[PDB]
Amino acid sequence: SLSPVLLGIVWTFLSCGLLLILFFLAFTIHCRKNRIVKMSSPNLNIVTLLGSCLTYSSAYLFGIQDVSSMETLIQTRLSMLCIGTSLVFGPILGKSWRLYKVFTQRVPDIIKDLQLLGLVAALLMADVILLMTWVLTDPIQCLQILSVSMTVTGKDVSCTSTSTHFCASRYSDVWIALIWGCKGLLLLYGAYLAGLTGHVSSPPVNQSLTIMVGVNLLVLAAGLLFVVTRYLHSWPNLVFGLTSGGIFVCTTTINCFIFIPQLKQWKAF
Amino acid sequence: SLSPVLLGIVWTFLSCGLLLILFFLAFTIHCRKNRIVKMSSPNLNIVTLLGSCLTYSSAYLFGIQDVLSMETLIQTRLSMLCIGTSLVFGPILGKSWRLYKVFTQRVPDKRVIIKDLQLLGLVAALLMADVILLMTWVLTDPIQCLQILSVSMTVTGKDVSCTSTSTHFCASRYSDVWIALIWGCKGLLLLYGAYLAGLTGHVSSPPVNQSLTIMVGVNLLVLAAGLLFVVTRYLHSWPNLVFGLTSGGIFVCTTTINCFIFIPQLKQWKAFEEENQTIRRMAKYFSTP
Ligand SMILES: CCCCCC/C=C/CCCCCCCC(=O)OC[C@H](COP(=O)([O-])OCC[N+](C)(C)C)OC(=O)CCCCCCCCCCCCCCCCC
Ligand SMILES: CCCCCC/C=C/CCCCCCCC(=O)OC[C@H](COP(=O)([O-])OCC[N+](C)(C)C)OC(=O)CCCCCCCCCCCCCCCCC
Repeated sequence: SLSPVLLGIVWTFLSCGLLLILFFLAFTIHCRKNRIVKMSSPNLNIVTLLGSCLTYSSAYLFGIQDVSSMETLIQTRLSMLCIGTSLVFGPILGKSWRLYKVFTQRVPDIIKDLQLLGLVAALLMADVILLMTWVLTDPIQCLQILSVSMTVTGKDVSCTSTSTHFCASRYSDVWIALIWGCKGLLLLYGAYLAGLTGHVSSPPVNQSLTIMVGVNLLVLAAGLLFVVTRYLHSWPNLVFGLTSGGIFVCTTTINCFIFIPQLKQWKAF
Repeated sequence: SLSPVLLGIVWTFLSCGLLLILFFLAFTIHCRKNRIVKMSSPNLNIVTLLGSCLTYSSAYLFGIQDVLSMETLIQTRLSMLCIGTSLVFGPILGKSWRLYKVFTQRVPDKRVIIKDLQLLGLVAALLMADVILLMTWVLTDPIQCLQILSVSMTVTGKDVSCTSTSTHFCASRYSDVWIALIWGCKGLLLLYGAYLAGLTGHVSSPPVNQSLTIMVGVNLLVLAAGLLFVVTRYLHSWPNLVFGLTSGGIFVCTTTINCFIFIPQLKQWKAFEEENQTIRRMAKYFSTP
């Protein structure tokens, strides 16, 4: 039910994004000893690229329908998106935290990359258990619902026969609210760390505009995509295109604000 | 309908909170010319307290059941919740923005003139966004109280079952659109508030600096909003639980915000009242990172 032209346009855009991701990964894995790239924690950024490619793969996985294994498909793509945005937004807050600590606590007077990776791993483990409880307690079982409903609002009586087919959990709002809440608290502390590391250093090493535009875009994208997924599900081309577009714009935007200053500073050196 | 003991304890707690708010209002009006209250923004504290009493009245109206036009009662409780939240979280952000501009514009001459009328204008713009969103919600898709009886014959992967579900809910037809809109606008506002709390993290003493109150309030706001949305959506067979949880969440959030705003002012009011020999008595209030 998906038009081939829309599918091709989306796949080409996501392939261009993935090629840019691979180019960034090669740049940050080759120029490790360069002063500019080493100043911006090159070993942490590999986690960001892995999260970015995971999100792009999930955006691809939104592009297939029509298989009784749709449930596994939706669970894999949603869990992949969750783990991907977790891995994207981990190291940015970690770098901001380390920059704040070396700016503040060094004045009265050192954090290694392993400590920030441990914080990132704890955050991923939280995401893993929060997804495991969802996939174990109530699955995303697809059911064919046929029902007749009588509408009596107190002034008129009418009857409606609805045959609605959808794929959703028994209590989907609990899981979306809890994942929303955990990610929102994370983005709130990220905005706090962005404020703390405000006008502290150069944008190649100071991640303040990057995290702010990423948090704002993540909030607006999540709201818009949840709205267009819940209500206008009878517009499958629109839902697929908007979901893939939101994921592509977000992932590319954060990755570009992370790595464009690095390449700009490397061009002059 | 609702249990009388829970209604009594909720009303008692909200009355105690409202009397606390009126006491803070009396202190702000009385000692407005005290040096540390003047170094805070008492006029903006008036707006914060007005939002606080609006959301306390919202929590009061959450208990009004089996009386009405209940569809209008839902509108008039949620609208005043949203307006009160705007009026509470506006002036704090304005004060933090003034602190950031005062302490990070260290240029000779060119002194910053940010009068209180500018910040009341910013709060008015935020409230204008609030009222246009609420007007669109009440005009396009109003909440209607509808009772529907229905039967559903669902089929699973291998089994067929039939359920006769009859329910009565009073909710919008496009409810999640309005929830996403208003929670999203509030979310952008509170994320910019977290940014301002970060920027002004070590800018002054806790009487003037509002980093901790912004961070605590924003975390409690997200937690309360998520929990109350879930328990309102999925627990209609437990009216006492949802009423108590909503009232307690509103009371806890508003009381912690107002206590965080006003308790250090009351603590440090004495130290800048009688002697006031030099401005060296307020040296931590001129601090910087
Ligand atoms: C770093 C760049 C990444 C940014 C990308 C952010 C965009 C996310 C949009 C994708 C999610 C939309 C999918 C809608 C749910 C769905 O598929 O339906 C199945 C169902 C919801 O069904 P439903 O409600 O959509 O339709 C049924 C309607 N009915 C009335 C019948 C119930 O989902 C669930 O079962 C619950 C599981 C939750 C999955 C976790 C969400 C993943 C989101 C990834 C972003 C994480 C961080 C953002 C959090 C907030 C940030 C502040
Ligand atoms: C400064 C401290 C303030 C603390 C207050 C924070 C707590 C807020 C709890 C709000 C409780 C909502 C009550 C739901 C009533 C209801 O059922 O209406 C029916 C509908 C939804 O119905 P329903 O889903 O709840 O039940 C019917 C179930 N059924 C499946 C059949 C639909 O709600 C709406 O339509 C609301 C439209 C939007 C109005 C916005 C309300 C204002 C919210 C508070 C101000 C914003 C502050 C929070 C933002 C923070 C962001 C993280």
